[PDB]
Amino acid sequence: HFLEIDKKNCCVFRDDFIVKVLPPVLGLEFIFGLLGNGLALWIFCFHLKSWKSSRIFLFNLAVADFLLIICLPFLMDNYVRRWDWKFGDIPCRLMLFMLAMNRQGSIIFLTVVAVDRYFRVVHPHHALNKISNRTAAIISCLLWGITIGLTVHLLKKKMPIQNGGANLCSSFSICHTFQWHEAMFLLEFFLPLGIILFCSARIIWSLRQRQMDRHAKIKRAITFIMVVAIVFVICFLPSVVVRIRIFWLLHTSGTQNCEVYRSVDLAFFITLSFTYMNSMLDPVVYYFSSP
Ligand SMILES: O=C(O)c1cccnc1
Repeated sequence: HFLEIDKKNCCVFRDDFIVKVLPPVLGLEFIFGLLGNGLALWIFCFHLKSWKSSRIFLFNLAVADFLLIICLPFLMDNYVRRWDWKFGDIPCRLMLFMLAMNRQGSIIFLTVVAVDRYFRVVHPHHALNKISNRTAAIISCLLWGITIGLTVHLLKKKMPIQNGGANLCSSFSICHTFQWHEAMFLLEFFLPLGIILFCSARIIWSLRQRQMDRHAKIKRAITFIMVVAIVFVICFLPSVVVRIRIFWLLHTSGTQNCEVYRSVDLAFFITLSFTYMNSMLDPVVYYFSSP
């Protein structure tokens, strides 16, 4: 029906067919992501005898994805029990913060490795290519500071919203208002998408015009740059387009009738799982590749 949130008249339902498809999806995600991220972190922690900036950034990406998919199982249980998150108040804040901060970190580090590749390919002699490991550590800590600085507001709020008989633990909710959460999601998709697309296009154009693509290994690198672009789009475009659609019908129509939302809600959360695929799809493209 129509619920109520302070200063925000919201309406989010508990429709079925969300506990039969989403829990198995999240189970597969957690299994594969935990396995891949553990087998990736094993090399970095123990049997990697070198480092440098690019491996620093890949290690940070793996750390972010690892924390994300260890955060997954509680969210999986929350989906299983049909929005009945019966853990408390601190667990809600922690899980929402973990999910959002780790997604921001994954996206920011994807963008930064794309920019690193763009500098390494189009401007090989730029001073940013020759960057010290301490400088890389400072830059990565600064990036983590930027990531956290936009997300601590999920710790101040009372996340476990009690309504009717249920305890909602969802940061993504639809309300007749604009908050920094939705806007941050919008830029989270758009601006890194623009940077990644520009970097990939410039890399491809410079490599092809240099006519060095004839090498049997450059072709694999090009196809994996393309692959990383397409997987980024595949995991991030659906949820964002559903958010744009719900913004459109919220602006045009409003919240007078709450029954024009059901569909645009349900698939939304399903699309919301697509980005978690990135966590379980990053190891195959980023680390396990490039022999
Ligand atoms: O941040 C997320 O991905 C999220 C937020 C609320 C509910 N489910 C997932």
